[PDB]
Amino acid sequence: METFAFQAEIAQLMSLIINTFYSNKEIFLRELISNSSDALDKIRYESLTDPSKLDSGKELHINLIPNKQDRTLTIVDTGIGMTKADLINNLGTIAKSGTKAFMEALQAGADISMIGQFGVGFYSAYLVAEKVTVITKHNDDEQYAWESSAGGSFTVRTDTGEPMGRGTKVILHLKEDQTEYLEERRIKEIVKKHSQFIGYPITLFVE
Ligand SMILES: O=C1c2ccccc2-c2c1cccc2-c1nc2cnccc2[nH]1
Repeated sequence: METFAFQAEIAQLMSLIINTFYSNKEIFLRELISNSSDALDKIRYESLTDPSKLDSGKELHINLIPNKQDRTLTIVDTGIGMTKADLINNLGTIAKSGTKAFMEALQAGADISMIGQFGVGFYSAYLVAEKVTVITKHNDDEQYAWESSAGGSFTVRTDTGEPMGRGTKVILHLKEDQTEYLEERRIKEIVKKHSQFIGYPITLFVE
């Protein structure tokens, strides 16, 4: 396991998301489903030029998996996935520029719910999660786990868990007071409100 320091801007945004009083937390799910939809659009479009890009799995879908025992909500997609260079380097560049634009928009009066317009909607996960684990597999790299509890740090390691084929899993280790996001009725309500027109099947698993 390798440990990395967040740069100052994204660290400040993570603190803002964790510390600011903001009741409309449910938008995290819309943001993660939108990210999954974008990752699925990316592999689908690349497959139109190279169909062998789907040799790692033809199915293009999004699954929402609650686990009350573990207190986790997992968003799984079979999208393009992320390489190690995406996790450490490329997304660090995006996190910096998107945070600077979002902070400029917030100081002006924008709402936390607009985070996805700045390309950093992933970070809305910290509205509900004390820790986020991202398991990912891109066709051109190995399976990796990125993880952070906001210490000013994150970790990256090769993942020895169940092999994924291709795509990303975002595991939300929920805060103690955010267990409503494990309830079937609550998840169904949020998906219907914010994500009813996503162009991939969204399966809400139950227990
Ligand atoms: O979906 C996203 C996402 C969306 C937008 C920005 C970053 C991420 C992101 C994501 C998933 C896994 C890791 C990162 C990530 N944030 C970083 C911050 N500083 C250094 C490396 C980093 N890598």
